[PDB]
Amino acid sequence: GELNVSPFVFRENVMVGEKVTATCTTVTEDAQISFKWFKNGKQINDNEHIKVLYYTDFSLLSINPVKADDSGNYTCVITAKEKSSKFTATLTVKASPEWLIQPENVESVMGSNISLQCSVTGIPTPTINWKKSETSSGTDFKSLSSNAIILPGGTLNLLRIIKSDEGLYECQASNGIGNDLRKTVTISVFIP
Amino acid sequence: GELNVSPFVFRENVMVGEKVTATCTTVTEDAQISFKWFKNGKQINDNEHIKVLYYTDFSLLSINPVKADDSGNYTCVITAKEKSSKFTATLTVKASPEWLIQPENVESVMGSNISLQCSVTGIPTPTINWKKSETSSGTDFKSLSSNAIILPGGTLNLLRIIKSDEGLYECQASNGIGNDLRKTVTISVFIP
Ligand SMILES: *[C@@H]1O[C@H](CO[C@H]2O[C@@H](C)[C@@H](O)[C@@H](O)[C@@H]2O)[C@@H](O[C@@H]2O[C@H](CO)[C@@H](O[C@@H]3O[C@H](CO)[C@@H](O)[C@H](O)[C@@H]3O)[C@H](O)[C@H]2NC(C)=O)[C@H](O[C@H]2O[C@@H](C)[C@@H](O)[C@@H](O)[C@@H]2O)[C@H]1NC(C)=O
Ligand SMILES: *[C@@H]1O[C@H](CO[C@H]2O[C@@H](C)[C@@H](O)[C@@H](O)[C@@H]2O)[C@@H](O[C@@H]2O[C@H](CO)[C@@H](O[C@@H]3O[C@H](CO)[C@@H](O)[C@H](O)[C@@H]3O)[C@H](O)[C@H]2NC(C)=O)[C@H](O[C@H]2O[C@@H](C)[C@@H](O)[C@@H](O)[C@@H]2O)[C@H]1NC(C)=O
Ligand SMILES: *[C@@H]1O[C@H](CO[C@H]2O[C@@H](C)[C@@H](O)[C@@H](O)[C@@H]2O)[C@@H](O[C@@H]2O[C@H](CO)[C@@H](O[C@@H]3O[C@H](CO)[C@@H](O)[C@H](O)[C@@H]3O)[C@H](O)[C@H]2NC(C)=O)[C@H](O[C@H]2O[C@@H](C)[C@@H](O)[C@@H](O)[C@@H]2O)[C@H]1NC(C)=O
Ligand SMILES: *[C@@H]1O[C@H](CO[C@H]2O[C@@H](C)[C@@H](O)[C@@H](O)[C@@H]2O)[C@@H](O[C@@H]2O[C@H](CO)[C@@H](O[C@@H]3O[C@H](CO)[C@@H](O)[C@H](O)[C@@H]3O)[C@H](O)[C@H]2NC(C)=O)[C@H](O[C@H]2O[C@@H](C)[C@@H](O)[C@@H](O)[C@@H]2O)[C@H]1NC(C)=O
Repeated sequence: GELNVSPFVFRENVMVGEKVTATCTTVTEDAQISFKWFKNGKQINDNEHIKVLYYTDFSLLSINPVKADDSGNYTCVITAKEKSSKFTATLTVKASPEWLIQPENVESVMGSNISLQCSVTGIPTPTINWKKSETSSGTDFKSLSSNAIILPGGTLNLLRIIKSDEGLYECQASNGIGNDLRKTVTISVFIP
Repeated sequence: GELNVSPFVFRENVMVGEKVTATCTTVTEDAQISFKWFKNGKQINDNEHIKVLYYTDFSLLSINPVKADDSGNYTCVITAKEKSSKFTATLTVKASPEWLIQPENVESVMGSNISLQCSVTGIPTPTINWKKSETSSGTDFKSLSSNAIILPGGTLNLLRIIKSDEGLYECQASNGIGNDLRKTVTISVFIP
């Protein structure tokens, strides 16, 4: 003779552009209930790419297409004539890397410090690592370790460049979601 | 440009008499789909305490009230004009112990072998253990370990009974679900 909201869960790997549903019902049939949905304690109302379907014994929350904004806790509250119960589940929208500043081919003078921007956006925030050809056919790629500093935002700083610093450089962006972003650029060094 | 059934799960602790739902939808909106539900590869059809609700972008399976028979794998199949996809989740209905043969007060002759039946039903199948008062006020209870054999089905066999075997005996039935079943009986031994 009690009232319990049946637990609901969102699927693990939800990504932007996909569809997300959530179903709220009671554990034992009561047939005298009403529903209300909330995001972070604030009530959700049926419009705006978020649609709430009300039925006799269940309610459906629908988010389509989902954006990164839709992350948060979603709560259903059931009211049956004397008592109200709730259940809350957390939705985390993920996204594969997207380009923000692509790297570029550069031609700079010997002895100069240069920066190569490779910044992306995604959830979780992607990791950027840089590799160099060290062979101009450009099939082999190796990691970088003296005058090469990768700044935390994915920018490669090459200090006091010389002819050996020429070659093909590739930055890789990955957060374990979707496909990785990759882009190769050539660095030329010249005497002024 | 593919078709994936969004995963669905049943709640952990489903018990007989409760209600069970399942929602089938696509990962990405397609709007050109149809639904069919199956239990153990055999199609479910809307009647008989199992009702299937069909809508434009989702379908709902409803089992209310659920019985132990309803355990099994439940599969939703979505068809969109060229391709069909599926998802399967396993439902296991549980139940607290219910009495099948309660123990009884017995009065038997010295030197006889007697059996005390304490058999229950439940899912998972419950464990039965026996305890003796060893004090007729009947507040303290202890386990049993020479002429006391508990047979695997919860029956307590007391061999060659004597006056010391008199007292209050209690069998306990538990499977970790709901409430345990308990029942105390008195054993009298007499000379013929
Ligand atoms: C989504 O929900 C999680 C946990 O789910 C529970 O939410 C809490 C508040 C209870 O209502 C439970 O019944 C729900 O199941 C939240 O994470 C919790 O946030 C609480 C903040 O109110 C934390 O409690 C605080 O803890 C400190 C330190 O002990 C204490 O001094 C405070 O008084 C206060 O009680 C709690 O520890 C959090 N637990 C976990 C597992 O995270 C989410 O809110 C929070 O999310 C975390 C990751 C941070 O970003 C917080 O800044 C944020 O408030 C909640 N999210 C939203 C959007 O509501
Ligand atoms: C090329 O890069 C080097 C070092 O790396 C720098 O990277 C640039 C892009 C900036 O992000 C800097 O903030 C990094 O440090 C520069 O040489 C460094 O210059 C710093 C000061 O301008 C030095 O810091 C000093 O170090 C002393 C001794 O260790 C310390 O006590 C002080 O706190 C002081 O801050 C730093 O040590 C230098 N690098 C190394 C490896 O020692 C280049 O610029 C500068 O070169 C220095 C030595 C001076 O002559 C400056 O006038 C000159 O601008 C930078 N640009 C070039 C080479 O054109
Ligand atoms: C409910 O589903 C589980 C597992 O879920 C999967 O079902 C299998 C068959 C695949 O379709 C997957 O894609 C689903 O996710 C079943 O458990 C499996 O049963 C299979 C029987 O066909 C087992 O495969 C067999 O394995 C032997 C030994 O390696 C092999 O030689 C055979 O050729 C055959 O491939 C498989 O190993 C099982 N896996 C697990 C994790 O249990 C359920 O069916 C089975 O349930 C088990 C507990 C036993 O009772 C079996 O007798 C029973 O068939 C399935 N239940 C129902 C009612 O369909
Ligand atoms: C009271 O219980 C004892 C032993 O426990 C029995 O429990 C009853 C309820 C039944 O489930 C039996 O199957 C259990 O064994 C009985 O005495 C046992 O009798 C068995 C044969 O009837 C003996 O098995 C034998 O043992 C020898 C030597 O070890 C072995 O080589 C053989 O294979 C042979 O099968 C068993 O050993 C006895 N118990 C003990 C502890 O040794 C009581 O009944 C019987 O008492 C025996 C000794 C004979 O006199 C039978 O004619 C008599 O019916 C049983 N009922 C009473 C005491 O009234």
